[PDB]
Amino acid sequence: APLPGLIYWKPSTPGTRHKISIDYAGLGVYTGPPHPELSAHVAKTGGRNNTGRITTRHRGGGAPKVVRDVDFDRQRVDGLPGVVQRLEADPGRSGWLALVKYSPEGQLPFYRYHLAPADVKAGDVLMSGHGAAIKPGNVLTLRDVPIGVPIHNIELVPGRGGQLARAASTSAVVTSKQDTHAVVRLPSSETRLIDLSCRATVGQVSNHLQRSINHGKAGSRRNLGWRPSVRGIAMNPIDHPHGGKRTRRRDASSNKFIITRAG
RNA sequence: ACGUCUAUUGGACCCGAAACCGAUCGAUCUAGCGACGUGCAGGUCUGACUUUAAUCAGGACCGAACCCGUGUCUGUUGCAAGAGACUGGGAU
Ligand SMILES: [Mg+2]
Ligand SMILES: [Mg+2]
Ligand SMILES: [Mg+2]
Ligand SMILES: [Mg+2]
Repeated sequence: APLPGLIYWKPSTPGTRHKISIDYAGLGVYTGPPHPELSAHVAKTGGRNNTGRITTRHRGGGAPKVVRDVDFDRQRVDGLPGVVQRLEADPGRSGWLALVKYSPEGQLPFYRYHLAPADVKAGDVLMSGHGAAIKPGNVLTLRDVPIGVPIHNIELVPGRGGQLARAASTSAVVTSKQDTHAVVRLPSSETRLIDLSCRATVGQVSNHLQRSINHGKAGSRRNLGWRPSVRGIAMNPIDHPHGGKRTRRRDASSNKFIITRAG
């Protein structure tokens, strides 16, 4: 079944034989480097902490890391009409961002990066507040969003920004409205109670094609900063003992907010 | 008490381990990572863009610079405490 926005690489040689890549014609305005003041150039880490030893394994190498200042709260852009100039594709996240230009009355116009919902066309105007619309890309309080409409970029403690349901093609659903709790189904089929003063970016995150993508060769996934793994049974007993246990911290403070676990 | 001979504690007739415990120095060899910079002759095939036009992709192919070391032979206090010759593998 050919999806429209995927480049189906022809089997010319092994490696590009079973390779599927996302077309940048579906996202027509990705073209352009990251904005020169919304982005910096930070050194890559390689998986090593401040000591210098490896903490996370199988990481390192690849393209120069560029970091983008994505605004996950939209607190200081409340009540401001922001017209989306273009959509951008960052390699650091599964879902892609959306460049938004805000023109306030007393200040010169500026640009901000926010996560892109499914209904951004590089022409839409986004609005955030108590009185905002129900069209996708609006940030509303959990009280102002309906029951059963998909939402994303959810906060846990108000004023912190959006931390929940923000990967590619993911969304959360509000199913109940307890006065201070508001039971919400997180994308792992887990119900969590999120305070009503928290905010939800209404809509659904883009990059649904993320599941259908296929790096056909080791190099294309190695060039993303992923060094090769090694199986446990391929070693001597000193390195690994080769050749069903729940690991969440029990007696935590967040047991009170969850009704069912990740199903 | 002195002298001699044994005995015990001491390293205790002498020489000889593999060791164990601490805390110095070493990534100028080598393994990984990170920052900056540089290099890849000549051709061949396939796909795409634009064409009055001095553009891109493929862990593509043959092949020098370059990287590695498959087989055989030489060498074995050797030219070399791991080299040489000819075949080889990769070379956007
Ligand atoms: Mg005596
Ligand atoms: Mg040192
Ligand atoms: Mg050769
Ligand atoms: Mg050959």
